[PDB]
Formats: sequence, structure tokens, C-alpha cells
Amino acid sequence: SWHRPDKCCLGYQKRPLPQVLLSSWYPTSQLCSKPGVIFLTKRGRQVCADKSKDWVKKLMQQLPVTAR
Amino acid sequence: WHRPDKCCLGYQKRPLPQVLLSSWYPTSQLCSKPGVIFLTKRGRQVCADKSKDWVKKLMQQLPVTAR
Repeated sequence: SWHRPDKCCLGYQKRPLPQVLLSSWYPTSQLCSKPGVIFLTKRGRQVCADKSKDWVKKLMQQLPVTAR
Repeated sequence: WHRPDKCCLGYQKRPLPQVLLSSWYPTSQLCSKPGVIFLTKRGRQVCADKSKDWVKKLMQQLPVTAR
């Protein structure tokens, strides 16, 4: 019964992330506990970030959104 | 690094027949809504409200998913 669980960010990446290590990103549902975006590194790791921080907003602009 | 965690934003309304389920798993207490995730025999993941009795019953009948 496709009602699948969603990816939410319970914690945030503190240190800014170097763009050369990221591939894309995608927002998490608004229904999640806290607002957040998930960054996909080129290695395939998912990383949670606070969309309120200026450094993450820069990353959201420079990087494309994940196809999925 | 902070990986995202699985949270239930929606619930399974109609009770699920235990015969279609393999196990279940709890979600973080830090998620907006309390919930549990059931893994169907076919390997799918269904979200459910651990508040409902039919859900509590399955939690006891079924083993915890070995994740």
C-alpha cells in the first residue's frame, strides 16, 4: 500500500560544504519537522542542510535539483 | 555528516493483513508524527500510526525489521 515514509532532516550539517563535492539537491517535504534540503554528493551520500543559511541558499542556486 | 531520516508524514488508513507483512520498524521520536514502518513480504515500506490498536497488535505479532 504505497504510503511510503518520507526523508526528513532531524539534524543539520554545520560546516559549509564544498560545491566540488556535490551533484545536486532536493527539498524535503514541508510536512517535515523542520525545513531542510538534502544535498547529494558525487559519491552518493545524502546530506541535510538548513535552507535558512546563506551558504546553503548559494548551493541551491549553483546546483541543479535532483531528477527524482 | 547528517543523513536524512525516515519519517511518516502520512498513515495507512485501512488495517493491513498480517499475512502481507514481514516486520516493522520504529521512526525517530524527533519526527513530526509518531509512527512505525511496516515492511511487506514483497519488500515495500508502509507507514502506519502506532496510536491505532490494529497497529499495536501487528507490532506484537511481527518481529522488528532487522535493519
